[PDB]
Amino acid sequence: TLSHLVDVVRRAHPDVDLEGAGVHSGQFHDVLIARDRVFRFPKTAGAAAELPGRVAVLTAVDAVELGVGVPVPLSEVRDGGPHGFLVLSRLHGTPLERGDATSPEVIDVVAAEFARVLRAMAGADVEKLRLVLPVADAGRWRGFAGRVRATLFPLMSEDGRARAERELAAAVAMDHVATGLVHGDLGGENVLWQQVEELPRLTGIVDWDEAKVGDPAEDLAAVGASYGPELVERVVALLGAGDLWPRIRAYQGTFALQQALAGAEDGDDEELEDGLTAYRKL
Repeated sequence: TLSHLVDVVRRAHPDVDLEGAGVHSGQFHDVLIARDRVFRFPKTAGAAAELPGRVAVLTAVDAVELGVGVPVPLSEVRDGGPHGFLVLSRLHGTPLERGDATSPEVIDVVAAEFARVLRAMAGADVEKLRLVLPVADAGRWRGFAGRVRATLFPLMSEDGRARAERELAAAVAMDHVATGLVHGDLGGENVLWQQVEELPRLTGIVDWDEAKVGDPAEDLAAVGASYGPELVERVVALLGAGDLWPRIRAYQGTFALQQALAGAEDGDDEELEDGLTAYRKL
């Protein structure tokens, strides 16, 4: 097929060199990663409704004015190829390694790069975002707990189950907050940085698949898990978000179960095993 998809790209985008071009497939989508450009090709008539969804999410997030790049639709969605395609900008930069992020001469700059984005996200017009983006569901953690018990509890030690029930409970116990833009997966791999005159600059954020109107504590939890307490304390201090700590820890206590449940539901055995290590001694 990919020579057809390449045929579609060469026909629509004659300039694009597919020699040494990234390729990421699936049951859902083929993606050609060119130099300046990404091409998403749905595989079924159903997955094609993703394309306007991706446009609408990226357009709404762009309209918030985060102060950092997000992928831009470079074309309209087109009905070329079997089920249509979308051309997005490619953002440049690299994830910050935890040791680079936390050096004493950069940790203040890194904290403020996270803070200025998170502040703009927390301050988004949620009345506008709610017409386009998903909204955090108040029942979300009760549902998640049901699935973790159905799917993962059998594979656990008794101690594993006791530990999981406490972590699931801290999440179910949170009152519902839907006051801001939430990226929803703001681990370090999704945040791109460049050295700008010898100091880190947060230049782009990618992978807006889980974006929603939600709780700003959820993205602080992810920053904390990727970079550790020294960085997230500085981000929280700068934002004046010290009231959020109990919610931040409740999100973080769910990250291994989130990983394990995803592993099971997605057939990724490494994620399932890695997620479950704290929940079985055997």
